Amino acid sequence: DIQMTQSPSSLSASVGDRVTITCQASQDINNYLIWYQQKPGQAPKLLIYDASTLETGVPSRFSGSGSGTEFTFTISSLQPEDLATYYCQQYDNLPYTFGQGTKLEIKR
Amino acid sequence: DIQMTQSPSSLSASVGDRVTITCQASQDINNYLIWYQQKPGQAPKLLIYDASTLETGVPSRFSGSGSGTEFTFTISSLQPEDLATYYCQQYDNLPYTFGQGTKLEIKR
Repeated sequence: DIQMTQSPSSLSASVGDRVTITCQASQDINNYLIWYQQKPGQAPKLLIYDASTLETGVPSRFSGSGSGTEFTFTISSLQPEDLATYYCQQYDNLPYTFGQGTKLEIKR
Repeated sequence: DIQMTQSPSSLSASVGDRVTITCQASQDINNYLIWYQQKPGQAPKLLIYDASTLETGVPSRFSGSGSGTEFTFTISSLQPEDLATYYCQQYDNLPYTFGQGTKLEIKR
């Protein structure tokens, strides 16, 4: 099965700060990677898919770029509403796993 | 977009009590449905995939059956650690949505 390794374990960014998260798949999934934002209390929201493309409604602050194994998630500008746990999931091969490794916090 | 509707909105069951959940897809997904359980503290864990196929390490107490639009998830015997938020997600057509329409509670 494909492992979703997300790094770093946790990084904190203040409102206005730039965030870069990296998710690595165990096996290359071509480009089929999805990014979600997990807020405690609600289900995770699909934020980015196809390792690059933003879903309709997703702010331009988020950007994803990657392919196969390396996936880079970047928040160009942290906003208070963007505070959550982040993860990546691959839909190329079953079973599907969500990245368990990245927590986003706000500095200050 | 395929909207995943899980029902009922919330139900409580006691350890040993049966739980019947149903997830309905907006549009057919053949059988490409996955069930996850989100236990407080951890990321969503895949419990059942391809609608009816049990993940390795999943007791037969949990069962899922259905196709396309109607998917049924039944817990034959509620367990203490298996108290969680249940949801369903489809990977047939983007965007992929989680059907977060069900919250599980334990009676007593």
